[PDB]
Amino acid sequence: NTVEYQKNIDKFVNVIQGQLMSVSVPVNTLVVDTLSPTSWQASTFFVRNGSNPEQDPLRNLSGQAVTRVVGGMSTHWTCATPRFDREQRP
Amino acid sequence: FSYGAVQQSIDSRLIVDWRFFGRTEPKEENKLWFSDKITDAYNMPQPTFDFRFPAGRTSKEAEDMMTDMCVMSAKIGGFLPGSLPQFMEP
Amino acid sequence: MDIKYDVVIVGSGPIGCTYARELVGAGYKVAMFDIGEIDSGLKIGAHKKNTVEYQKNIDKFVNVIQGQLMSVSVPVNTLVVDTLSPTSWQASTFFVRNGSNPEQDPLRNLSGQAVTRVVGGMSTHWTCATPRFDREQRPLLVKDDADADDAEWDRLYTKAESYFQTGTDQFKESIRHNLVLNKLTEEYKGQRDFQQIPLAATRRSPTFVEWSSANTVFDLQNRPNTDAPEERFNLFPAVACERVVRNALNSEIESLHIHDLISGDRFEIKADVYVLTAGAVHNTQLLVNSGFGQLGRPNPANPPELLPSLGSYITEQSLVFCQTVMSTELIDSVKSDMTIRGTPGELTYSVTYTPGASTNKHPDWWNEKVKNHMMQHQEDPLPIPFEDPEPQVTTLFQPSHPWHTQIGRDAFSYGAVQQSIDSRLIVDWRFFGRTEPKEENKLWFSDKITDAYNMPQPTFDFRFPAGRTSKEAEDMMTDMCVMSAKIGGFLPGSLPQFMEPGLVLHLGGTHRMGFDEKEDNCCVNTDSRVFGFKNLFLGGCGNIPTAYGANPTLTAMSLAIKSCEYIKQNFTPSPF
Amino acid sequence: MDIKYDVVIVGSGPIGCTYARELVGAGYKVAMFDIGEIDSGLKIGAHKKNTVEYQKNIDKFVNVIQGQLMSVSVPVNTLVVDTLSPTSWQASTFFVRNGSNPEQDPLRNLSGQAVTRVVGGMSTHWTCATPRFDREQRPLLVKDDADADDAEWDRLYTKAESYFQTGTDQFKESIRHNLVLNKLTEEYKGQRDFQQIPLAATRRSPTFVEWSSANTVFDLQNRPNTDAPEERFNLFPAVACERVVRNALNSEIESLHIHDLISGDRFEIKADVYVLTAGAVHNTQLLVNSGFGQLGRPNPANPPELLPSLGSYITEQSLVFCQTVMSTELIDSVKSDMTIRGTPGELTYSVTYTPGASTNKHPDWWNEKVKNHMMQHQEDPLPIPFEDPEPQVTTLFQPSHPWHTQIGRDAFSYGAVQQSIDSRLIVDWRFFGRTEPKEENKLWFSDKITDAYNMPQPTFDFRFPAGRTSKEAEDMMTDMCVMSAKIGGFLPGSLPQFMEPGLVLHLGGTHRMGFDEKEDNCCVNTDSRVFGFKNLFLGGCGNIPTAYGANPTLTAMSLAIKSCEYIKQNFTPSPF
Ligand SMILES: *Cc1cc2c(cc1C)Nc1c([nH]c(=O)[nH]c1=O)N2C[C@H](O)[C@H](O)[C@H](O)COP(=O)(O)OP(=O)(O)OC[C@H]1O[C@@H](n2cnc3c(N)ncnc32)[C@H](O)[C@@H]1O
Ligand SMILES: *Cc1cc2c(cc1C)Nc1c([nH]c(=O)[nH]c1=O)N2C[C@H](O)[C@H](O)[C@H](O)COP(=O)(O)OP(=O)(O)OC[C@H]1O[C@@H](n2cnc3c(N)ncnc32)[C@H](O)[C@@H]1O
Ligand SMILES: *Cc1cc2c(cc1C)Nc1c([nH]c(=O)[nH]c1=O)N2C[C@H](O)[C@H](O)[C@H](O)COP(=O)(O)OP(=O)(O)OC[C@H]1O[C@@H](n2cnc3c(N)ncnc32)[C@H](O)[C@@H]1O
Ligand SMILES: OC[C@H]1O[C@H](O)[C@H](F)[C@@H](O)[C@H]1O
Ligand SMILES: OC[C@H]1O[C@H](O)[C@H](F)[C@@H](O)[C@H]1O
Repeated sequence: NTVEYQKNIDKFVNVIQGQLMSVSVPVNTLVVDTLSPTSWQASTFFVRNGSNPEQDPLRNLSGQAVTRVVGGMSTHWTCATPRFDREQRP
Repeated sequence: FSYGAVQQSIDSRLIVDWRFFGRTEPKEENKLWFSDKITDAYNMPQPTFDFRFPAGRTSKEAEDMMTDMCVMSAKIGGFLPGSLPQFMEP
Repeated sequence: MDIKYDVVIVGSGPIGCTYARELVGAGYKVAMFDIGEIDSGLKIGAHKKNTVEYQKNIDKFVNVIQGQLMSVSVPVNTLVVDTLSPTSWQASTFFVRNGSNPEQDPLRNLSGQAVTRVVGGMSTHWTCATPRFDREQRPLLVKDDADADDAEWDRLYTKAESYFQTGTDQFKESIRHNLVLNKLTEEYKGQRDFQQIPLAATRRSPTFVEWSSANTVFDLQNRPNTDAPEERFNLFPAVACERVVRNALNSEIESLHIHDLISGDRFEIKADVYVLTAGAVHNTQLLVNSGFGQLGRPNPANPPELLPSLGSYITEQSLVFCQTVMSTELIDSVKSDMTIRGTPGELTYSVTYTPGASTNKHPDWWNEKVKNHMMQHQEDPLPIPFEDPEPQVTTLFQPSHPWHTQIGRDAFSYGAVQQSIDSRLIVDWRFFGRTEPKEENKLWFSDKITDAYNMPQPTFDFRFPAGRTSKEAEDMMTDMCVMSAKIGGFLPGSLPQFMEPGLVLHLGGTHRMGFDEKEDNCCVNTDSRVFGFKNLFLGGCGNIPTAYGANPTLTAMSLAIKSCEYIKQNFTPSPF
Repeated sequence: MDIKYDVVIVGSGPIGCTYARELVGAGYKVAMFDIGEIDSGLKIGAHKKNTVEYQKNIDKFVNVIQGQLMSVSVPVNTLVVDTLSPTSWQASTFFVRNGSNPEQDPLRNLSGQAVTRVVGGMSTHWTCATPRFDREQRPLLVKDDADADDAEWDRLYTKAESYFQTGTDQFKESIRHNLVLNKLTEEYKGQRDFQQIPLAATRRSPTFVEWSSANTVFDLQNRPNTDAPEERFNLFPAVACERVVRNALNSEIESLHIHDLISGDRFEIKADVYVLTAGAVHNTQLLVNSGFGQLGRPNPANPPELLPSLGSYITEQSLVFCQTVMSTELIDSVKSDMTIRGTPGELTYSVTYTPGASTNKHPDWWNEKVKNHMMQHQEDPLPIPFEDPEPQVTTLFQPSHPWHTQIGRDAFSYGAVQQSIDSRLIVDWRFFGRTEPKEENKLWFSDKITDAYNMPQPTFDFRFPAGRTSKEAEDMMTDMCVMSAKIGGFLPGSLPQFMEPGLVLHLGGTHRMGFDEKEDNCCVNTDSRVFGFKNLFLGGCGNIPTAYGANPTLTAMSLAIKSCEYIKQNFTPSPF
């Protein structure tokens, strides 16, 4: 709800991304084998960069994230508010 | 909440997005749990997921849902290269 | 090299080779020239995928295809690179760089169109799918008599299928192939028919297929030789054919002008009969360089003298593509006859079936393969044997689904190939649309710009026609989405998409056939003879004047067979 | 195929072919087997880049290279794909998929190592750089007499250069080549020397180079033939050589076991002399499959019986790469002798020079080329002619810069090629480091896992050594940054980087040479004879036991020449 974001709405994705903090990131196993020989080089895929060694990467909700700001996720959300029909509703 | 570098090539007036959202059967085995050793950024038990989309109706519906988006979106225009039909990160 | 031949053939692709097979066989003294060189091994013009190594590493063959597809027309590049160092030489304009074609509008191109200049042409790398066209896609050879027209095509297609060794059962023993084929049959029960793609190929073993090519049609060995002591054939590679010379009457060709690329020398060659099978693009180039049609940017106020339809009414097919990952239901079905006891990896583990058990869903051969894989590779989570061949499935074009389809695993992959997902789970989907011929869709050649061989540069002016062509193309995409979903979800990175215009390499109608030059807007008659000329014949997919979706080569060959009938009936071979 | 030959050679690459040239020539009855097939045209084993089409489209040749580099050892993939549809079959583990090697640690691999199985081996696609090694990079052939050692290498290298037709002036008439060469000479005045890369090649015209290959060394035609009526040679492609058979003494080989890949049959072949030139990887594979060294994961507590250094002390070079965009100063220098009057595109426009003018910075030939380009292409903003050949520049390895360098434009590009920036402005930079031999750096072969030819799967255990190897590699990167800057800024998308370990394909020391098996930790003597064996010889870069930075093939050939001296002095050819 700023005049600037509604004149440049293509930029708002960046606001959303900057307050979605991933819930559970598995241990990374990407091979980087083009480091210079002088650089410190891992022998294992050890727990690095806030990854969660408990998480199976194949049984995750990798895209799950949280927002810690006053107003929560409603400071960035799409504002769609449908009712549930009987079939979806407790 | 765009999911890729946004297109500049094609006029924005021509672009329409399609998001279809499936329902997921509740199953006991699909879990959110918290580590007794690992902690998050606020020194609280680290969240860990053990999740797969259920077999059966959840999965059949999800794939029928993809097909439905293909069929319906075609009534309005062809896919935008770089935003082809896809499932998003769980 | 002689002065004088009975017949000269320009190009050694499978269509050139149809002409050689027929005319060498009928006793003519034949010379064939190709701009490209012999580079397929000792079998000249053969398929490059017929090595033991490529069939053990088929994922690498895409690189062979890419290394001999040379783009037809590349527009001027306008990409901004603004991170050069300040010291580097930096353009002020987007000037004509790197062999781009300044005549080409980037928005009306067939960017994916490419050519192959090697002995055997494109048949040294092609997929080998050879469907017949049904009536709806096919030009008439007989007017006003459909059963007679049908009979003639059946005669010609039967012969063409023998020359190519087309068959429909080389993949019958593949689990994956049958898995897919049977699922689709069952889902479209009473609506559509599925079968193996007709493939020009002979299986040599469970792990090796001898894919057909130009060599299969005609082995391209110089004659006479021991096997053919009364035949006369010479193949001259690395010779660029530049021009056919018209007499003043425009009733006969008098010579073929050639440039020997090794010596640099230019010559002329005399023959009774001239046959141009240089490809849909390069036939048209040679003709335009010879005074047929119009050179340069089209100018409707300056009408061409000869063959005014040349280069117009061009067609190229729309192509949609995706891959899928086999469904869990389908995979579990492969092993539905197995009784499993114990835990894989253990001494007690047992996978069994009964050979003949009435309630078995699969043949014993299939259950044997599955049992053995599962017991011999108890670390592998899939029931499909490692060397199981790929599916080769189609539902052929029909009025209700007016596209051709090829479902399986094509060597010509379009992205870095996936290593993450097991290859046994992957199935490719290609659906091919038909394109209405329209006068305004053109291939033309620059009067100023030249290509790598110093010939007039090819330029496209093409858009998919509005109307049925476009409606069908988009219905075709939807159809692939709907059908592919019956087998499994899309493979991330191979999502449904249209391919670059012309990547498909099914260009037609650049020198099209018809009964009457004026009424049918065409260049050659149903014997493939150029109107007005006694002794000039065109062969190839440029001859096809209709909107077709199936792969055109078998059709083009069938037309060349008919052309060769005319030649044999109208020209006498020299004495030996 | 006969029962019995004088000499059998395993592999048809340029090292196999050195053995054939020497021994066929000396009158031996020779059989040569290759696992791969003839696929280079009628000149068997020749360079695939010697077609008119590839030299008109050299940007496409990378695809030919890629299509015959088959990775040696691919670790198990662990990429997460979590956007599959819920219906697709989805793995629970990262299981052994798609021909990966479960023995391979992904963090101690030569991931870029690959092999080529075609007649002529890697010499059908290689760059053709053939530098000599200076003393610092080179194994001793004479102990305790440096001038004598120098003399012997010079004798052998001179011969090897003739077999390959090495020269240093094929690019002397290139503006770009000279532009670069001269600038570097001037900037490192009195510090370093620059020259043309020595290249195994003969220029045939201003636009065509006949690149050397195995065919150049030996034409690979079966003999006797008309040209060589008293020679005896047979080449058997599509034959996998599996094992050499040792006698019980471990003093002689008694047969070579082979698998004919077309028939599927296995045979044995008897010869007086056995030569293995299968490549640095596959020589070691064949040996290990024959009871030399140790099969399986290394086990220092179970010492091998024979050749305990086999597969250890392996070396592979570090490789750094970038491209640049020619500086504005350099480009303007090309045309510094021209007087320009008027505006390009106009009737008055004039570019002139004086042919001999004392103050001219360039030779008349150069100024003629530049004047003509500028007047004939007044729409082009550059002074460099379109068909100007690429630079081919080096400063060879010296103690003060202990790397080899190649500056110009290599066919083996490493990314989608740029179309945006004019190709005339682009120069590539490759700097090649030397790697200390260390016992712990290993190539070994699985006792369980097999490759595509049912042979023990190759597995690497490699890291660049700490110490000098690593310090030098990083100084080498810095050196490329510093030197390349003298010519122009980096090309976006080709920024300075180390390449994937082993992409360089300069693997050495897998069956290394020395004077004494124990003291020098080696497998073959300075005649390339396997210790203890009367009639088994190894050829190839696996023989090289030192840390070298220059391209190894000419060195390996020089060693094979010396090996063939021994063979000629110690074995009598059968009667004809
Ligand atoms: C991010 C996002 C979210 C939604 C949409 C799209 C985008 C990209 N679109 C959308 C949504 N929902 C709809 O119904 N329709 C739409 O079109 N989005 C989801 C929606 O945004 C959420 O469902 C909604 O906010 C949930 O409300 P809530 O239950 O109030 O929860 P919040 O996460 O918003 O706020 C919680 C709040 O608590 C704080 N916090 C977290 N942990 C603690 C602890 N330990 N102590 C104290 N406070 C805590 C957070 O900081 C947060 O502010
Ligand atoms: C590349 C490709 C092509 C096909 C398939 C897939 C791939 C990736 N798959 C395929 C095809 N067609 C089918 O029916 N089904 C399949 O599954 N492909 C198309 C097919 O490959 C072509 O339709 C067929 O070869 C055409 O045959 P042709 O008319 O004989 O033409 P070619 O292009 O093969 O050969 C022409 C020949 O002429 C030479 N040439 C060109 N210009 C000149 C000049 N001026 N002088 C002398 N010679 C010339 C070429 O060098 C070439 O060899
Ligand atoms: C691919 C590559 C290679 C080189 C350059 C660049 C490119 C991209 N550039 C280059 C090289 N070397 C130089 O000195 N300077 C250059 O500028 N390249 C390396 C060079 O290409 C190799 O060093 C050289 O060929 C090695 O020669 P060789 O020892 O003869 O080995 P090859 O690998 O060429 O040939 C071996 C041969 O044996 C066959 N084979 C393999 N295993 C078997 C079995 N079991 N039985 C039978 N035959 C077997 C292969 O098929 C192969 O043909
Ligand atoms: O990708 C282009 C190719 O796709 C498939 O292999 C077809 F069979 C070919 O005919 C060609 O269209
Ligand atoms: O990229 C790998 C290649 O780079 C260059 O062409 C070298 F000359 C080759 O020897 C090889 O190392």
